[PDB]
Amino acid sequence: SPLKPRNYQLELALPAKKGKNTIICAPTGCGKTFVSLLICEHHLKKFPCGQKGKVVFFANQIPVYEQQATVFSRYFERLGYNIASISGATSDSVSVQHIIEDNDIIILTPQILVNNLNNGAIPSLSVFTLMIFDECHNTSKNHPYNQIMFRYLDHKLGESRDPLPQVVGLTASVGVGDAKTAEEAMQHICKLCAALDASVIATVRDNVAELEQVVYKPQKISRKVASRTSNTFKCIISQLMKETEKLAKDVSEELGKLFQIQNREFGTQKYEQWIVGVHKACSVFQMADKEEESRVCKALFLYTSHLRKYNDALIISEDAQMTDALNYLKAFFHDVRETERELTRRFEEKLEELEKVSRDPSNENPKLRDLYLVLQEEYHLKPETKTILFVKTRALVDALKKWIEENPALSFLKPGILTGDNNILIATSVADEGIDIAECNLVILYEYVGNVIKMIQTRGRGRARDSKCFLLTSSADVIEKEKANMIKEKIMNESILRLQTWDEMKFGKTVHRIQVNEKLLRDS
Ligand SMILES: Nc1ncnc2c1ncn2[C@@H]1O[C@H](COP(=O)(O)OP(=O)(O)NP(=O)(O)O)[C@@H](O)[C@H]1O
Repeated sequence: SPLKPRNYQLELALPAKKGKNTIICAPTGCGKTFVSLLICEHHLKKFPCGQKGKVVFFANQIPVYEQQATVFSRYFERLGYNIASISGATSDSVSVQHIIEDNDIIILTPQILVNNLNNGAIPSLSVFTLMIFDECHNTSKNHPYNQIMFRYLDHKLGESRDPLPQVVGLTASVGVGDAKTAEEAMQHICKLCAALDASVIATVRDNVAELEQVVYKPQKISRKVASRTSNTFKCIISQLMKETEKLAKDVSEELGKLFQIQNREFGTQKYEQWIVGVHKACSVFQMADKEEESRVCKALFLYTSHLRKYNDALIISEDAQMTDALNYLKAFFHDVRETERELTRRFEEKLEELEKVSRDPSNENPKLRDLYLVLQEEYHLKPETKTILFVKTRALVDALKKWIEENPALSFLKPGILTGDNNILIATSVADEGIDIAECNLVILYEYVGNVIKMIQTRGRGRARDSKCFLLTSSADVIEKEKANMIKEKIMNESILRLQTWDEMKFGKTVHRIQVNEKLLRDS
């Protein structure tokens, strides 16, 4: 049995079901493909005896193409519709023309259709009754989408009496181009609507709460936070890491080459990725001498295991306390218990100095001080605040929890680790788990870099009472990007709301004037 549509899905689909050329603008994750399934089904059922609709669906990316092809065939083939998909994988050895003739829904990469319009294989877009453009914000410049639309519009603004298909675009963002004001952003959006001959921009307006149970992005308030003026722990550990890398790179010339790779600085997620890469290269490594293959790989796995621990401790020192970074290392080296004994005593030779720098009060992490300031402010204003604190890595979770537990100035916090009484839960990225922030009053992104964090809100408390989100970062770059993106999104949303308020004749005339201008340019 078939999925029940969400209400906001019906809401988005409705204008297209009424036959209007529509741009559906809805967030990543809310299931626009399913909305397009609803539109296509309704569309095809419109036709009376004898008549048959014919839908073309354009995919912009190969992986997405394959997925859509599968979704559409799975859903419609069962109902006895002819469904086909074709891309460059097969286009040069089949008759696109006959595939279009034989099918009710065709999933295509667009260049294929462009090629077959240009050689007359498909003499006219009139053969389609509905065209769906995924990622439709791409209908610009000289993209294949725009090239298809040029023909559609030449036909529309010309003297032919042959009908044109309905056009529906899907996108997560109509975008704003280089607009800085609502005036310019509205112009940009009207030009995209002109490009796709759209008369409606459909967004979720009536069923927002239901949407937000599926995908939700809160407003972020960014705050610049201090960071270390020096890191002696990091200098020492970095030296251990260089020694270790020398040892590792020399195991095998062939695998040695992997250490040539640059843009993998100590104490970063890039370094961790590089390590994953090394383990990967090892997994498929082969020599004729199998015992030696085994020796090389065992060696590399040992060395890299250590490097990974070091890299993690560096990150811990970066965002949290040196002592907890050091404990992380001590725990590892104890737990592992001979290259191993050597590496172990190489670490042990630094222990006294490491302990020294870690115990030095002047090595308190100033970033933690700013985190403290934020926490103290918010709990001072609202003592019953519940908080979710996101950090960069799994090891940082334990380090932050320890910091809170040992800090008498944070006596108001009872920390716990997010599972998937406590007033603050600590977590790192773990997709594709959606976090429900309808619980908490405060979300803190603490120097958070990595995979985006998928959030939902299972209920609303009013916008004033919905959870706050702070982005704490030491990067001026990140703060500037956040600010710019916030402006873009504001002007885009206000522009859309305005356009949605417009009289249909006003909108139609505005769009038509744009289309006339663009065609006049192209024709010359
Ligand atoms: N009404 C629904 N009931 C149950 N599952 C749904 C419904 N709508 C969508 N889904 C599922 O949610 C998943 C969405 O995956 P996704 O890659 O995001 O799809 P998409 O529609 O192509 N792109 P997007 O709009 O960004 O979500 C799919 O597995 C859908 O089947």
